[PDB]
Amino acid sequence: SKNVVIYADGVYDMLHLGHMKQLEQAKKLFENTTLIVGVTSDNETKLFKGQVVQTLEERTETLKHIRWVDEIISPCPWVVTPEFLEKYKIDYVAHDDIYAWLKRAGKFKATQRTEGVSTTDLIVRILKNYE
Amino acid sequence: SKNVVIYADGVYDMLHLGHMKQLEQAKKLFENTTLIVGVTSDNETKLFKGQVVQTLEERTETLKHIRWVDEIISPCPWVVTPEFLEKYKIDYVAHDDIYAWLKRAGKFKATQRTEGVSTTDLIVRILKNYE
Repeated sequence: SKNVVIYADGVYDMLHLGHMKQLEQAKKLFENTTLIVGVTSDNETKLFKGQVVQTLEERTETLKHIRWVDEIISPCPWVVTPEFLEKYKIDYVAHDDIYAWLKRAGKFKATQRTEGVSTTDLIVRILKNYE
Repeated sequence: SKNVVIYADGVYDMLHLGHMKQLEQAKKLFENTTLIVGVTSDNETKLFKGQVVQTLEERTETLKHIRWVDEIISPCPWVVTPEFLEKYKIDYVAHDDIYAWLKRAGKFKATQRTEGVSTTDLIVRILKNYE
């Protein structure tokens, strides 16, 4: 029906099939969507999450090539606020509590986390050929 | 103007920014294109190229998520033939000789190879934090 604005955020470090399937899921929550993807800054990722392998510019440039991604906010705020949802006219936030206010507003949509061949799975698979 | 059919083939093992930018380049050779991507079989890749880390199904499923990819032939033939170009109505083959017949026919379009953060670059970068 009318176009629905979906917001998903994350680090998207070392993007793999799992992230890709999660972005696809967010994109297909309704039949007509705009999927906005937020990419966290390097410093806030290091402060709150721990290490980050790829810079903001590399993580964002990679997400650009992904079919489901309609718009990117890079860097994105670390914490979603109601003012943020209003400013970008976001209808739903896709994630896989601190998010209780989103559920209270009907704006929380869960995606799944799926398995991908992560970078770690690739290395393990290559190395297993050597004991 | 009229829609132009572009064919690009490869292994697309451990897809990274470099492959992505090359697929983007192929897709944007003309203003209206259909980009067909051929994905080589596991056995022929092992025979002719050497090892392959990801299976055909994993390499193909990853390419599916890439914005520039309009169609995928998986597995694709290892050698492009004129009969293949006719059967799929391919106007141009994008690559980065054995391809002399393609240039003679005006069907050869070069893309670039660019740098991406390959899996090897990622590992090196992570490990450099330890001597």
